[PDB]
Amino acid sequence: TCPFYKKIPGTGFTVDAFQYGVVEGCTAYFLTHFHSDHYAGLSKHFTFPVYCSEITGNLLKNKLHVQEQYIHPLPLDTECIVNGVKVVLLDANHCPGAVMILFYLPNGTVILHTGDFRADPSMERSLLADQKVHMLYLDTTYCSPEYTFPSQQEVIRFAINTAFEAVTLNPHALVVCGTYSIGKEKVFLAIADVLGSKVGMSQEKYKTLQCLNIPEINSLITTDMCSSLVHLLPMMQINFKGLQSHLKKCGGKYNQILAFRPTGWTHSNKFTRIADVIPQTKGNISIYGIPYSEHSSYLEMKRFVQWLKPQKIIPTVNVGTWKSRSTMEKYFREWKLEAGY
Ligand code: NI
Repeated sequence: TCPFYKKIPGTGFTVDAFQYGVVEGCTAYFLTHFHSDHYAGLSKHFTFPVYCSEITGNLLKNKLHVQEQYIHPLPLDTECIVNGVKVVLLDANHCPGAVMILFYLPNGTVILHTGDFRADPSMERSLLADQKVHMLYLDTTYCSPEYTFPSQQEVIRFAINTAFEAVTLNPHALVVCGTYSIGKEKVFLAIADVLGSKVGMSQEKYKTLQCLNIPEINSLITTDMCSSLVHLLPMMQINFKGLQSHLKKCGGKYNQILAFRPTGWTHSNKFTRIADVIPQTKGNISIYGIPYSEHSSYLEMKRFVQWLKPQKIIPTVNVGTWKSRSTMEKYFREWKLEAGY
């Protein structure tokens, strides 16, 4: 059964609610983004209306085979009427195709559902500038002050410089990047661009990238691994055993691997600056863990919320323990007393 924080009161709508069978009263199922925890349940047998972005719609059709007749893509930044209710989709600064949803309820209440997001000051100049929000359904993944990490631009600077230095010292080094979902594509695209290479990958991953409306993509990626000196591998293979096994397959073309594992936050963030990051090394294999986040830091979250001044906040992450719920409620009250709303 569908939990309360996935229902939108006063509408026939749900958000990210496909794992509960037929939800009673639901006339339109919104999908914020193509990540498995959120789409859990969709398939070719789905026969209700799905509302989403263009990019999410391309993925539903090609990767999950949802039939065309049930996919409803909406443009961003545009007032749309759905089943008699005005809605707007906004860029969530999460993975490709990810949105926030603004719902203008028939009774005058305005609701913002963030989906998954990485808050940014640019959101203060979207269509959110114009008006009041009564309820915020918030991505609270990192709602505690210990969760710190650098900007995505600093992380990409570190990865480009690390890869360009290594391959210039040794033209016979291969670079490998881990992946397990959409998102974080800048890591492997920026590294391949500095090395003058296409990115090599499986047919399955190529198919997924072909759904993402990335400009000039045909110039950036390929399934011909032999032509490429940046390879993508499943995240599970990014370890000394998996990488040894991969280097054997490359026909003596390479004598060294440099690998990247994009993670979210890890506790080495509590001590080590991005500059000072060092790899794990065995022989001719080195592995860097880099903290490339597609969720708000504590500080980015707090800024957003203090600017928006919502009347009520409903967390959508970390909701399963009393201690997590209590901790998040305390910070919401500080933020409100500090800013005066
Ligand atoms: Ni996500």
